[PDB]
Formats: sequence, C-alpha cells, structure tokens
Amino acid sequence: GTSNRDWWPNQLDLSILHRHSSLSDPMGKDFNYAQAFEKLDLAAVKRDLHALMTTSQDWWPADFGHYGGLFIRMAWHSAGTYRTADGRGGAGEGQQRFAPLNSWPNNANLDKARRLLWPIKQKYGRAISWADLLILTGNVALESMGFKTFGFAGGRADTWEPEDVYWGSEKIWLELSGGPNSRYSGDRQLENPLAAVQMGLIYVNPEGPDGNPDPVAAARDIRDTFARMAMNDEETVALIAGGHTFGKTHGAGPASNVGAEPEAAGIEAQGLGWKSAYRTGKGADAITSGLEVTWTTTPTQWSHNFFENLFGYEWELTKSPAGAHQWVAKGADAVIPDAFDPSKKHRPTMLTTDLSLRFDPAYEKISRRFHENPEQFADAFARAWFKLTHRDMGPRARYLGPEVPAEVLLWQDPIPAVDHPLIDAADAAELKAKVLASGLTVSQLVSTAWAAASTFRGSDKRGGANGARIRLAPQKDWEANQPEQLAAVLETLEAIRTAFNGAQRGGKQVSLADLIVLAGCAGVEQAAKNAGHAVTVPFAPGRADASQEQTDVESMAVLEPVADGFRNYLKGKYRVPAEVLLVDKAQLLTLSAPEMTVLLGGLRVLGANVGQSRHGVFTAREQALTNDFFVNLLDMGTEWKPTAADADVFEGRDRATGELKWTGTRVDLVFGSHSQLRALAEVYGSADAQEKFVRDFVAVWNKVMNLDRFDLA
Amino acid sequence: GTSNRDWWPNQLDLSILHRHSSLSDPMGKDFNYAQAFEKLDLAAVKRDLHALMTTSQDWWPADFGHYGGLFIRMAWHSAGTYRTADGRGGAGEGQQRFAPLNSWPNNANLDKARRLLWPIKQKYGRAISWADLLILTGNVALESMGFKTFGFAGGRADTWEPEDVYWGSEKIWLELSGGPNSRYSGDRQLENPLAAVQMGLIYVNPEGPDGNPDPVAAARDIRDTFARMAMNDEETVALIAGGHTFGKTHGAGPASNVGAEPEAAGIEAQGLGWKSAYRTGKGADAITSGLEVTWTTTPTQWSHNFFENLFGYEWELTKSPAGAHQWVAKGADAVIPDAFDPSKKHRPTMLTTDLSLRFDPAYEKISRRFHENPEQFADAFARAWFKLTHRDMGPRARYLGPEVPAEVLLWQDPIPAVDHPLIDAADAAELKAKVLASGLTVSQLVSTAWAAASTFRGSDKRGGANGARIRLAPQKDWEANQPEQLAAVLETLEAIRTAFNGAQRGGKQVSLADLIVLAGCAGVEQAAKNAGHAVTVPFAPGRADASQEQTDVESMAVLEPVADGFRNYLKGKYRVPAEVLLVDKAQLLTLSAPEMTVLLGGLRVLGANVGQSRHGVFTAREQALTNDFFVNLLDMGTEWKPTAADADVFEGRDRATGELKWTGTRVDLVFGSHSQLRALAEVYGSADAQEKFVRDFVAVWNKVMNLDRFDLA
Ligand code: HEM
Ligand code: HEM
Ligand SMILES: [Cl-]
Ligand SMILES: [Cl-]
Ligand code: NA
Ligand code: NA
Repeated sequence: GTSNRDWWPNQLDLSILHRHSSLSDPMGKDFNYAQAFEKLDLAAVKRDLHALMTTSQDWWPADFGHYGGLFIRMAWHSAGTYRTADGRGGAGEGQQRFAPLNSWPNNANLDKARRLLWPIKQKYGRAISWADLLILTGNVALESMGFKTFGFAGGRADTWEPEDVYWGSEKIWLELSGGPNSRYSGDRQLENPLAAVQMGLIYVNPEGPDGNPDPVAAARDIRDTFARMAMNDEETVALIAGGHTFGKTHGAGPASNVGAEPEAAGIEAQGLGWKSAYRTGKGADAITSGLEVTWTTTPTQWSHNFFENLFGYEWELTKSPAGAHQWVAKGADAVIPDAFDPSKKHRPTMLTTDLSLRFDPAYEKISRRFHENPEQFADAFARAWFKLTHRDMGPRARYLGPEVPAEVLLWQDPIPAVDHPLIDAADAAELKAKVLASGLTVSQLVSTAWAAASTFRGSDKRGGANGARIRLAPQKDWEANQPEQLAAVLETLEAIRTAFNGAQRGGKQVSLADLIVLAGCAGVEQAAKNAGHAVTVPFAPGRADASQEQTDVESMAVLEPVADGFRNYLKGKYRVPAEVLLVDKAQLLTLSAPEMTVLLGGLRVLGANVGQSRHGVFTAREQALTNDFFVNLLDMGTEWKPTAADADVFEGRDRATGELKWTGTRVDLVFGSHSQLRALAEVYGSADAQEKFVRDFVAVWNKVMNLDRFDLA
Repeated sequence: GTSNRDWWPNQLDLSILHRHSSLSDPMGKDFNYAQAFEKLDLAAVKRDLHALMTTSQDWWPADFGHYGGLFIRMAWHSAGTYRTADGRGGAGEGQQRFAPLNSWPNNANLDKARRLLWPIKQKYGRAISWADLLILTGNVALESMGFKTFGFAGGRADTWEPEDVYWGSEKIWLELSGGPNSRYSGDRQLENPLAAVQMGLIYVNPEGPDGNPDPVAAARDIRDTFARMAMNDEETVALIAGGHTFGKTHGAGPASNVGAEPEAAGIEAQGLGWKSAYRTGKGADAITSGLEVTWTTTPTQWSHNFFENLFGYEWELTKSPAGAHQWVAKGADAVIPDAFDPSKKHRPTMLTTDLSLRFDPAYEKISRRFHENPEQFADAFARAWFKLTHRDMGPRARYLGPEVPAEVLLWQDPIPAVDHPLIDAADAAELKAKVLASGLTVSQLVSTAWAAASTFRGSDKRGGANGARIRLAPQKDWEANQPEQLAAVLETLEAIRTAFNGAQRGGKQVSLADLIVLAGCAGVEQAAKNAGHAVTVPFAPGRADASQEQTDVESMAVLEPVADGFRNYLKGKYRVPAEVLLVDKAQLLTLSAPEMTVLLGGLRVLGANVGQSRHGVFTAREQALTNDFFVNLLDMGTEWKPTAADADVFEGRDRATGELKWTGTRVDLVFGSHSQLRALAEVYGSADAQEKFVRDFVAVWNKVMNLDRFDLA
C-alpha cells in the first residue's frame, strides 16, 4: 500500500501533534491517574514485589534464585533513554513496553522482566501504571538485596502509543559509526539530540567504542553520553559501579542462536522475543548481550566487592562464549558463584566499560574515593538512582505517595513554597492597570510573557514561567529573549511589584513570576481592545520566584530556544527545515495543529517577533489582536518568491502591480503551502472567524501560561 | 529519521483507527455542520458562484471566458474516486484538497479550480464546507450553461486530514500494467478494491488501455471501472457524454514543460502545482492532460452536439501537440471555437474513450438512443450526476437544504417513513421480557442483532440495521449470517411482533428492524445478568422496515462481510492477514482501537462466532458477559502454538502439563501479540476492570446499533 510518506517523503508530518488522543486511550476522558495512585496501597504492592523477587518461573528461571539484577537493569533501561537536549525518552511514560524500545537489542530479555510483572499489574489495575511499576520494581529489587534507596515518587501516567522520537537515521540495528547515516562526525562528535553511540543502545557499547576494547576511549563515550543524560562524573561512576554490584550478563553461546525481537516475532510468541535455540534457551544457557560477566562474590546482595575487584586485580582481554570482548582477572581464584550450579565457581570478570572507571584518570579518582569510603559510594548511588529514575517527572508538585524524599535537589529546578496570601481578582485588575499605565507596549508585554512561559517542554516537564527564571542566568541573556529589551521590561515590572507589595497589609505579595504572566495577559487584553474587542484573559496566581542558587545554569542551557517559530527566530543555519523545527517546538509545548496555527498567527500581529522583524507581520494594525495574518496570507492577489539574497526569506508582491506588500520566512509561508495547515488557516481567515480567532487565541495563550502549573493540577 | 514502520514494515497499523480526533479539528467540540448549513443562504452562494463562472483571473484565464467546464471536471474528480467495494473515496469528505488526491496526475490544475473558490469559501465560512462547495460549484456550472440539474443536498462535513485508503501498490505515478506491483492479473482482472486502471487516474486512460488507442478495448476498461463505482452502461454513457458536452482538454505543448505537483512544489507556490514553462504556462498555452480536444461547437452551453459530432463524422487518429493519441474529423469544416482567439476555429476532435461510446456495441445502442432523443440524454445525465455526486452521503435523512430531490431512488437503499407512535420505555421492557421468555438464547439474540447492525460502513454510510434488510435477499442468505439459524430467529421475533402490534391501540406498532435490535439488547442484558450484573442497554426506536422491492440486490452484494473478525469469520483464504482485515472492518464501523478491543472480547464470550466455533471463546461461562477473554488470553500459564493442520489456528496448552485449554485464530491472538493491542487487553483483563468492561461493552454495542441512525442526529 503506497502512502503519502512514500510519495512525498519530505512533506511535514503533523500527526506527531495529534498523538495521544482520546481515541487511542482506553481510560475514560475524566480518568485521573493521580487520584487512583493516591488511593493505592503502595506498601501492599511492595510486599508483592518482594515476594516476586524469589518466585522463579520456569519459562525464565531466576539467576541465583533472585530476579533483582534483571529488574534493576529493567528500571535503569526504562530511565536510560532520556536525552537532556529535548527531554525525550526516560521512564516517565512507560515507553519501554511499546515499539521501538520494546525491541531494541540493548533491551533483550527485558520483555521477560515485564511479563513477570503482569500478575502484579493485573492485581492492582489502574491504580498503578506500568510506568510507575517499572521504577518501583527496581527500587524493591535494590531494597530486597540490602540497599536502602533515597525514595520514590509515583505519578507517571501510562501512555497508549509510541512517542515520536528521533533516535537516529541508521537503517541497521547497532550500526557502527561512519556509515551513510552516521551519528558521528569530526572528532567523535555525536549529533544532537542523540545520547547513545549506536542505534538500539542505551548509552555506550559494553565492548568499547565501535567494538574496540579500549577502556580509555570507552570512558570518553561514557562521559559524553551520560552528560547528554544529565549526569556528571560522580553520578556516572556511582551508577555504573552501583548497578554492576548486582547480577550478571548473559552470553552462554553464539548470538546466532537468538531469534526475532518482539515486534518481529510470530503471533504465537504472545509479545515476547529473542527466543534462543541454544541449549535450554534460558537460565544457565541465557543469551542477552553476548557477554558473560558476573562482577561480585554476592550478586544478590549489596556489597563493596565491585571496587575491591576492579582495583584488586590486573585484567586480561578475553572472549565470552559468544565471541564478545571482555576481561578476566589475572591469576585469580574461582571466587564468583555460578547462577545455577552450586558446584561451579568462576574468576572475576569485567566489561571494557567497567575498566573505564579505573583507567580514565578522572573516573579513577572517584572510583578510588568510593573504594576507600564505601558510605560515600552508597549515598552517591542512592541519590543518582533517584535522579536517574525521576529526572523526567517534572516539578515536585507531580510527585505522589508516601515515599517522596523531602530533600529538595538542585536538579529538580525547585520552586519555593508560597507562604502568603495570593492576589485576588481585584488586585489583578489593579496590577494590569498599572502595567498598562507604565507605558510598556503590547509587543513588550506579550514578548516577555511568551519568553518566560514557552521554555516549558512536556517531554520532561521542565521549564515554564514558574520561578521567574527569565530574570536569572542564563535565561536573561538568551538571544531569543532579547536581553536588552528584556532588562528594561523587567526593571519596570519589578518597580510595579515593589510598589504593590509595599502597600499591602498582612503578608499579601505578588511574585515577579506571576506579574510577568499577568502583564502578558494585560498586553493581550489591550491588543483585543485595540481591535475593538472586549476580552478578559484568565489568570491564575500562585507562581513563586526561584533564586539563582536554585537554578543550575549548566542544566538550564538545554532549554535555550535556538529555533522558535512562534517568534520567527532561528539562532543559526540548521540542516532541518525551519517548519520542521516549528512542529517540533509545538510538540514540546503540547500544542495541537489548530493550537499552533492560532497561536502563531496571533503572536505575529502582536509584535512577538525577535528583533521587531516584519517577517510574517501581515497586518497594517500591529499590536491589535485580529485574524489579519490568515486573511492576508491566503490572499491570492499576492504572489510569493524567494529573495535573491536568502532563499529562506520570501517577498509577497501584488500580482497585478508588482508592488511589495510583505516579507515572510518558511515558518510563515508554510501555513499557505502545506495542505493541512492551509486548511486550518482557512478557518481562521474566513469572514465569520474574527471572534473565533480571538477566543481560540486567548485559550491557547492561557494554556501556554499554565503549562507548568502542576500546583493547580 | 528511522521509524517503527521502517523497522517492522509488516506490523499492524492502528493509527487508521485514531484519525479525525478532536485534536486535529479546528472547530469546537460542539460544532454542528448541519446546523450551520441549514442557516446558509444557499441562493446567495449560488448567485456568487454564477458570477464567478465568467470572472476570469489572470493567473488562470478562463477558457472561452467561462470556468464551467473546469468546475464540472473538478466536481466529477471529487466524486469519481468512489469504490463500491469498500465505499471509500467519493466527494463526501472533500478529500480532493488533501494528499494524495490533491496531487494525483489526473487532478492536475484542479488546484487552480479550488483556488478560484477561496473568495466564496471565505465569505460564507463554516456555513458551507469545502466538500459541499465543490459539488455545488459543479451544479452551478451546469445550471449557468443551460442544464437543468436533478437537485442538490448539503451536509458533507469537512474533514481535516487525509483518509487512509489503499489506492494501489505501484511506486510510480501512472505506471502501466504488468509491472512488479501490477493491479491487473489473469484476463485483465483489476484487484479489489481498486476502481481505476493506473495509479493516479480517476477511472481509465484517455488514450486507451495502457496507452493503446483502440476504442473497442478502451470500452472494456470503462465498463469495468464505472461498474466498480456503481454505475451501469446507461449511467456511464450519460455521464461521459454529458461531461464532454462542456469545455476542453489541455495539451498545448510537451508535458516535460510541467513541473512539480502540489505536494512536491516549493513553499512559494502556496499550495498550487504543475507550474508550466511552456509559453505563458496558462490559458491558450495550458497543459493538463497532454490532450488537445474540444468536443462541441458551444463549449459553454448545454447542447446535443457531442453525439451529433460523434455519429456525424468519421474519425482519424492523430497526435496532440504534446504527443498524445486523439482523434480528429478531417472531413469537417472548422466549426469548433478557439478558447482565446476569436479569429481561429478548429475541426471536431474526440478522445479514444469518447469513441468507445460509438464503437462498443452495447454503448452504441445507448448512445444512439441519446443522440436521437436528447431529452432522454438530459434526464439520464441529470440523474446520473446526482447519483455520482451523492452516492457516498448515506441515508436521505442526512440530506440538507432547499434543493433535495423529492423522488426516492432505489440506489439510496431507502427506508419508509414512520407514520405511527413509537414504543416507549415500558413497551421496550415488555418486549425484552417477551423475547427472553421465547427461549431465544443470548447467542442467538446477540448474533442476529450483530449481523443486522454491522453491515454499516462509515466510508459511504451504507448499511446498518435500519430497514430490517437482514430478512430480505441477499442478506438473509449470506453465509456469515447463518441463514438457517437466522430464519428461525426471525420467525420467532416476527411472531412476537405480530402479537405485540395486534394488542395495541392508537396506531402504536414496533418495526421488525427495531425489534431485532431490541432483542439484541435483551440478549446483552441477560448476559450481564448471567454474570451477576443488572444493567440496562440503551435502545432508540424509530427504525422502519424496507421491502424487497425497495432493495437492489446487486448493489447490496458489496456489503456482504467476507471477513468479520468480530464473528471470527473468514469466507475464504486471502492474501491479507486476518488481523489486518479486522482493523479494516473496525475502521469501517468507525471504532477506535479500545472500542474494537472491548467489543471483540465481549462478543467472543457471548457466542457471536459463526458456526459456534470455540476459537477465541476463552471462558467456562459462555453467554455470560465477563472479561474472561482478556484474563484468559493474558494468562502466562498458557503456551500457544500453531496447529500442524492449519498455521492460522493456534492451540493454547497449560505450560506445565501440556493439557489443551483453548484454540484461537490470528484475530484472537493478535490481542496478546501486538504491543498496543496487548496494552489495551491488559486494561480490560485487570482485576479492577469488571465494571469498566461491562460499561464499555454496553456503550460500544449501542454505538454499533445506532451507526445508521441519522434520523436521530
Ligand atoms: C556504561 C554504562 C553501562 C553499560 C555499558 C552496561 C552494560 C551492561 C550489559 C552489557 C549488561 C548485560 C546484559 C545481559 O547480557 O543480560 C548489563 C547488565 C546489568 N547492568 Fe549494566 N551497563 C551500564 C550501566 C548500568 C547502570 C547505570 C546500571 C544501574 C544503575 C546497570 C545495572 C545493570 C544490572 C543490574 C545488570 C544485571 C542484569 C541481570 O542480572 O540480569 N548498568 N549492563
Ligand atoms: C471514461 C471516462 C472519462 C475520461 C477518460 C475522461 C477524460 C478527460 C480528460 C483527459 C480531460 C482533459 C483534462 C485536461 O487536459 O484539462 C477531461 C476533461 C473534462 N472531463 Fe472528462 N473524462 C471522463 C469522464 C468524465 C465525466 C464522467 C465527466 C463529468 C460528468 C467529465 C467531465 C469533463 C469536463 C467538463 C472536462 C473539461 C475540463 C475543462 O474544460 O477544463 N469527464 N476528461
Ligand atoms: Cl518519549
Ligand atoms: Cl476516503
Ligand atoms: Na521524556
Ligand atoms: Na467514501
């Protein structure tokens, strides 16, 4: 069946904006997972999970009688797809159970792990999501094996179809670098937004870069990929050595024995894959990665044995039974237990990437400190495990249940508690009047609130106007935010704030975070007034101001908009067409195609463009809220051509006279080109639509203002 | 960016079931197009359309000063994608404005036609859909040129994204037959459900079959493709000769002059395509098909000149200026006007396919009768034009506005008016009790109502339980419907009906159509009771009983379900996997993936399978409404293998003992295999889901019962 994608493989795909509709969701439209989870008996779930750890099933027998290692790996793979560049991946949507992640080579036999959990999932039903359960099970595994965790939050609602994520362009699983779709270029520079070294891996190749077993060069890949998942050196050593304190790898025979991954397997396999022809195909004969390493003398108990072995032996390069590169301890006794035969013992072994923790000079210093101070290792690993598994969950207001850690961590982009009465409707009206009386323009007010609110991304629920981080480093200096204009707006707003707060009795005060948004609302109201419409824009107080010390400047860098079609902004020249970057931004902002359409058309006529560019400002009444963008865009009296100077900028001229009427970018003119976006533009550009446009604009404006407002959820 | 479809190109695609979500729709959730249209000033729209016909735009100058022909072609292409086999295509959703149709080669320069219409669309906004406007514009063209149409109905709501339709497997536009993805096999047999001879054509190739200019062989293609669009010989002659009474073709210069279709064109083209480098690229120089034929002496006026020319001259083969095969009357004077130069005249010309109407022996008899009796020609053309343009609009209850023809046509599958009071809630309860007291079983009742209701297809809104056509030829003898069991059930229900109706006063009576549905509702209520649950299934009366004489048997054949996964039924062995045919059926029934899942699991345990097959009957309490299907399907204690005898049937055996527990088909086991469908099955198979399962089952049951009830809309 030949499809539109076949005929026109480069046409913009909007269906990413209409994923996760009410159609595909089995739960009713009013289902509220937070309310279901809050009533769950989490303690009972945890008792069932503890019991599961040593309830071995014959179709996938437990190594050492204990599934803990398998489940820690499962939870670490669930979280381990996360990329800081876009916030996509991570554990927060339970995407491990869908394509393609359910079938990535690095997730082999995690289909078994998830299936072991079906009886518990089934028992508790909608009160615990798969997404939460995968993480909880990892926690319980740790606790079962003697490791005290830092805590756990519930609240990850299940999703019902695959997320659309760019995982790379390679057409071959696990393809080594330098191919026609190479994710590397230059001096081993991995293309953004990717955070793995090969298609179908979590972070790095356990044999070494492109399979070459050099622990020092492996360390460079580890550092880069882990940093692209928001982890620093200390967290990275703590995680890898913490994890490999438990369990084992599986490589008992050649990988050619292993059959189709789950999405390719026959229907009779009932959702499982990697069926193996090697001996029993499971247990002592299991094949997963192809490596055959067991790190510690007590693989089912927390210990300090990982760093004792790493430093205590010298290492020799050898091959697993499947042919993979791994290491064995020179001259060692057979001290490591076998997973099934009490009469067998094995020498200590390690992966290339384990040796990285010793032979990279910066990791060596950390590893040595953890070896000498095992309590530092345990605390670091607990904290890093919590971060790993919660990094995409968003603000602390989303965290549910009785095990939430009280300690507030820098990586959570924390927001101070509000300890005072909030402004009411009369106050908001007074503040809006003061804002409009100050002389701040519609363009200033709309631009500033847009800049504050539109840093939100739904992928990891970071960003948004809560916190007033626009006034701090680094947001105050982002090019998109027009740093000099921004400073003048903020100065004026802070004066208004100080005067209002100084006049209050009791402890009533307004945050700058709230006032920035309320001021934007006033701008939109004034713009509607300019166009002859009487509009009140909703506003919900309760944001607080974060401090600079509560704002990690390095971690904030990934939120910088280098492309924001809603402000007709592109920081540089990119491979990806600007319209593709627009749809990508709309998806991060959780907008549908209609919402994207209405919002962009309104922003253009309100003066939200960066640099006061005329591109796409298709109105003779700037700073009035009208549907002029759509009416003028769709006027067939105007003919469009790319400029001689810049093929990505277009001139619209009167067809009869040749007079210049407008200029526009690709982001502007895509709404007149793409057949689905033009259909939407037509609705808003029709003679009966001025009021619909205004109302739909106010709604999407308010949606964007409230994207991070989980304190209201 | 590599996708799931790249990795696993043969996995089932569910996204066809979640098109047309509220997310992609710009209109409010409460928007009702029928209510908007019913207030349109239709007469005003038609006055503006009339004016447009002779208001030439310089960017696409009107031939002969009149756009009528162009607009008739536009409206015939809008309707002419329709296939009777599945009901897909047709004018009824305005899909000509989206990919791929907007860019099919046979739709070249219809982008210009749609663009001419934007000012009128813009003026009337949401009160007239594009879908309605395209057809209305064709009618107005006809009327403006002196042709009396049969009428017009509004009510085609706009859609907002491309429909998923199988248009063929060729990867090359217009590929001639006999290629690697040939749509022909055997003795020129076109594969169902296709109704065109080449990818990107409407019906046939105007030069002749695969470009061979033989009118006699062209006629065979015409007949076949028109029949697959539900038109017989008389309708086909009337439509081709009627249309080619107007306007002209365009082939002024070589086709290599014509550039990229709209979906491939640059963004500056603003949704238009086929830009030509030949001379002025438009008007006198236009290139569309590559043919250069003008049929009549008055291309802007209704006449009987098409047949006067066809029969009045002898024809010779010649080439257009683009090199295409066409025919000319060399003995003729130059009597045909030029489209732009009043000083030029041309000889009569014809397409190969026009000559088919004279040199096919069956068409010649009809053509000759139309030639000698042009009033008969006009009436047949009017009737066929109405049918063509309304064939996918559904029941007459959907028809809106002041121009609906009063005559009821057999092709409309008409339903008699109801002229008597309807049963009320108490009566429905009395009837349900009577049905259950008759001895009819839950299986009989559910199977019969399913059979009656599930003939509906949303593609052309044909079928459904209204009419009680299950009692008539041919439905009563379809193998899926279990003709002997069905006869027994209907006899019993008819006796109940007769008794109830005989006891009433005041004219109150129940139709058999209603009672079949109500009896199915009773079956579902009894099944719920069997499982220990009291529920009431909603029921809406007002269906009526059609007669055999009001039922075209031939046209009913395409509604026969040869695959119905909801009854585990496959009439024969097909190339397409049964699970694909299930998703296709769900799409036709307008079901989402969740609704498909709930419905199938319930039907299995109610005894709806054809032949009382045990395949998929994963319960020990058949005829009780429970979630047993999902609980048992998802039990990892059962292991599934394909049978030796039939690779498409599976045995589920206890994993420990080997005892046979169940058998299933692909349709059954896909819900345990496909990662999205298994996720849905898990919701319904969880310990907290009994109540949700029953509620969601009753809701989707009711939805299927009411699919054709546009009298309630
Ligand atoms: C450089 C980063 C890492 C690499 C290259 C790596 C590699 C591997 C490989 C190849 C396996 C064997 C899979 C099999 O054959 O069954 C494995 C197992 C495992 N990994 Fe790691 N890993 C990494 C980081 C982590 C982290 C951060 C954790 C958790 C905090 C983790 C915990 C585990 C556990 C517990 C197992 C044992 C699974 C079992 O007993 O079945 N690993 N890892
Ligand atoms: C065997 C079936 C038919 C074939 C092969 C066919 C073929 C064609 C072709 C090649 C053109 C020229 C397009 C161009 O170069 O501009 C055309 C024009 C046209 N066709 Fe047909 N046609 C068929 C049936 C119909 C029907 C059923 C109607 C309407 C009832 C219709 C109405 C027209 C009209 C009005 C035009 C003139 C367009 C103009 O003036 O711009 N045709 N047809
Ligand atoms: Cl994701
Ligand atoms: Cl369709
Ligand atoms: Na994410
Ligand atoms: Na259709």
